[PDB]
Amino acid sequence: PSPVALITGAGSGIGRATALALAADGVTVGALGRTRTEVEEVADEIVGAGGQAIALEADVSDELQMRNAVRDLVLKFGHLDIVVANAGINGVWAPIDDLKPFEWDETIAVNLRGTFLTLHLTVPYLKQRGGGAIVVVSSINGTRTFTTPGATAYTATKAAQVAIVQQLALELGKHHIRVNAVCPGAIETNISDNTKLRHEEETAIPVEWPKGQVPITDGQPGRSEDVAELIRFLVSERARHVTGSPVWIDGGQGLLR
Amino acid sequence: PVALITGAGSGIGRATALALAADGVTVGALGRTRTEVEEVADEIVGAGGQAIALEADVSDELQMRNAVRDLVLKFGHLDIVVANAGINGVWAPIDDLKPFEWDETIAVNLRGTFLTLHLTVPYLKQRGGGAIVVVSSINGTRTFTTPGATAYTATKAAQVAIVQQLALELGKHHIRVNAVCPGAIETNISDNTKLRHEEETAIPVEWPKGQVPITDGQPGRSEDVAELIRFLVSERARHVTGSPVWIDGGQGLLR
Amino acid sequence: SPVALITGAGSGIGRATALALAADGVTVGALGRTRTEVEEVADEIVGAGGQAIALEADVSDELQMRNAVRDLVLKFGHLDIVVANAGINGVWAPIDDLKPFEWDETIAVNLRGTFLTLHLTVPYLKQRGGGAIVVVSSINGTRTFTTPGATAYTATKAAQVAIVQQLALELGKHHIRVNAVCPGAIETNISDNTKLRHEEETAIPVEWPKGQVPITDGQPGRSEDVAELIRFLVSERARHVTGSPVWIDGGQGLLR
Amino acid sequence: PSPVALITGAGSGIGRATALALAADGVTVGALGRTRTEVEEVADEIVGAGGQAIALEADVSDELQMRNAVRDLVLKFGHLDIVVANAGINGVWAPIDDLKPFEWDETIAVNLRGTFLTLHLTVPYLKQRGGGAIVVVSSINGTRTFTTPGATAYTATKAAQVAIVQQLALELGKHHIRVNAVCPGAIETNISDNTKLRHEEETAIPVEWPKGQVPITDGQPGRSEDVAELIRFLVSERARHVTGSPVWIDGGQGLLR
Repeated sequence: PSPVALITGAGSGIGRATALALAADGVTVGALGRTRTEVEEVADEIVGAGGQAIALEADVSDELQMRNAVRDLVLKFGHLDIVVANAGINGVWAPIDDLKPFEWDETIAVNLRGTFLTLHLTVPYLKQRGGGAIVVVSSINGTRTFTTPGATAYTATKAAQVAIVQQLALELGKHHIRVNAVCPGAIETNISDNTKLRHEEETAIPVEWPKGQVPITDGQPGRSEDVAELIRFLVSERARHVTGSPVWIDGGQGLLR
Repeated sequence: PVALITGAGSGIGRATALALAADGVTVGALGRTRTEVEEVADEIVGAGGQAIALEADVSDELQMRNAVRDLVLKFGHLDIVVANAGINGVWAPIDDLKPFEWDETIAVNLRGTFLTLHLTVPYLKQRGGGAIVVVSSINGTRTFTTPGATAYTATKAAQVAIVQQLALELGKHHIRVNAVCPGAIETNISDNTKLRHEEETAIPVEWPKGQVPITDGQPGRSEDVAELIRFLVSERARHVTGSPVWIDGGQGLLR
Repeated sequence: SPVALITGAGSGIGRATALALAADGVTVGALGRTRTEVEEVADEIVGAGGQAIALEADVSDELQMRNAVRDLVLKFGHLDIVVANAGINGVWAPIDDLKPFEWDETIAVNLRGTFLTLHLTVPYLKQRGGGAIVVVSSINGTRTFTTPGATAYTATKAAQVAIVQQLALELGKHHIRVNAVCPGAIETNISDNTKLRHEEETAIPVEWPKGQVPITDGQPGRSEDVAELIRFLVSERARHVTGSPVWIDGGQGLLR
Repeated sequence: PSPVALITGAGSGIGRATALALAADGVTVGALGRTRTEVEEVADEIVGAGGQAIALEADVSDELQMRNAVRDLVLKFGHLDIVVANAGINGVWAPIDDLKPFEWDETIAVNLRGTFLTLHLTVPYLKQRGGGAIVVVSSINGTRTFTTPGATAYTATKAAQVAIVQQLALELGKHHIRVNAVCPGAIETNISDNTKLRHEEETAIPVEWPKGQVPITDGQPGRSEDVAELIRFLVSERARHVTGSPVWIDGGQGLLR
């Protein structure tokens, strides 16, 4: 009765490392991403080590592509058990009056609508399967951290996410669906690191950390496999009493920023 | 002293317009429906103070720009923003909530919050400071049981995040940004004519002594929330910024 | 016209709070560690129009608290308003190096103090048929965790908020509102404490080239500021507010 | 090598489950409790199932006993790597004005002073050893739930515990010590079973849950083995980047109460 997971934003970072992690537990993985070739490459690697995997190309904020990806995946394997809502962008960070409506919309569409679409379309199958496990990947931003220069839209979306998670934990417990949130700090790259960041000087409260600001690793970002490991635990039956909890994975950086 | 208050046709918005006008604050009552805000403006001019009624859908760039331009062109400046406009939208099980229903709750409560702040911050900067309050809820902040209320929960939780980013971003411009978080006001907690399948989503519970401890039973008054906003946009609160405040008579802890 | 007990009233937030509450036709019992100070505020309250009494007592001591609350009901007949506001910073040190008595002392004053202050005043407030309580906490333990070696303090400030919320629900039917106040730096810098050791061992080094109190370009908040909020929270202007924390930090806290 | 753990409250419930869960990954265990015999059978069970354990009798509010127990464990196995501060008592729940100062003192001494003592004594050994992992078992009370009838004193100490965990995550990051808080809901017994509960009708907001108040389990409280599992995850290397975090294990309940 081998378990099935949809993992979004699987083409890289945490999503990718998550996909490997779970494949290694013999979870068969639907790896959905915005770029065919990246998601093909991870599905390949998974099959290369004798796993099961479909690459699914889709834009997470698009209703039709998503329905088509979900239907596709259930058809190939028969059931759905595990969902990781990981797709997100940072989008534009800029002064509240410089951030344009259309660029606000875009961060809301991928990060926020994508979460709604992802769940709406998968919850039916989970309900039918008799239960499963959901994790949505949020952030320290909007939960513990409010300093990332002009990141309001992102922040808004990331706070929304943990709220969705707790609402649904309750809605879905009677259906034996566990819903958790995972909140990373900087993974792989600096917290501030966005090429669509504009006008840092206006938004940043200036600050120097002579000894880094990620205490457990001595200033260094956490790594994709770290988040992977956590999601792997939370989607397993080892976490069978855990629902509607966030879990911060920031090496202490949340408490700092 | 000039205030823009959105969702000002009724409820908290109407009550805040009145309370603030009573402190001598020129009010720009803004709302979905013209006659509602005309009436609130009229009562204010009628009772002594200065006002103007502004008809805009809060999710709409264009109306909002006009609405803001017009308020600034009639009174000179901006000092206070109460971002209050919003909707419950449809509450339904996550699988029954439609994409377009989801989009509409986000459009009004979230995008409308963005736009409201997006357009008023330059004026508050020019004036050299001011006070913002965004009206959230116990939903998304303490309370996660309101049935199928996901989209709404989302927006309310988002707002508090916005408030804290903006408190830090704007502190140096002397703009204070706070979040007010009422429990049930006027109407009770789960009264929404667009609720579907409440059966399937509420976790069944009974409250023999009620679940608003301080008013043992009934919801709070719009004028209550108005009082809080009044305090929070006043000089009495000069050092308060980036704080949420729960006005739920304890209901937030129960639910 | 109603009566309020203010602990820690000899100075700081306490004093400011006694003053502002007077300036509202509120009769104050100023309770402090050291009489010279509290009779000094009480004197200033009287003859400047208002009713007031000074009370000497240590919050962590059962008998004195029982004593002094008795003494304040006798003189004015009732209690309407308690403001629990007495604390020490106490010793801040590495958890490694902080000592049991030092730890113990910060629990006595801040935690046991607050339990006692409410233990012996709730009953009169119920009898009055309702009133208002506010407990003065801190960004420490609520939003802030970098104050070097302040664990003990942080423990008690965090417990205060928990207490507020528990009793807010327990005392709702008695029409007693219960709220928290959580100041950032007031009058003084946030790591300013003469009983702090091994700062460099404990503190994560950080430089704030432009301050870390946004609304003030980096100057600590003022006692009157906090007082004003307390004054709001005890008035009937806030009839519906109970079981809530309110942060008064000028944004620091989102920052520390 | 083989790491050494100190688990306090290892007599029964979560502590005993934890000791066994830890021992199963080959961790050496100092099982510590108030009553010698309870921790004798958890030690003796691990030993002769292959493990290494020793029983440590101590009152967690007493400096000298705690110091000696901690010291014994280091003398026996040479180092300390893991610490699960779990000892705690419900104490007396009563109206605020009914609750006697001495019985207030009792709850603080055991719950709070016992946490300080547990950490103060163990931390030097973790430093010395060059790293390690700590978890304090707090509760949904004081963090999410505030309705447990007149449980003020208890609630107060649990909320302090999670605040300490965060200070200490920051203070000990550079020393490579992770410190997280686990907050279970009801486990083994209902949320409200306390023989020293007193005037519960005067303190409860009356409430009825026709379908129960713990979603993921159709109203039943979680198992000790559940909490142990979380603790096991959090003290291992699968959690290298997690520190400073609460985690709720309440099957939804904390969101209800």
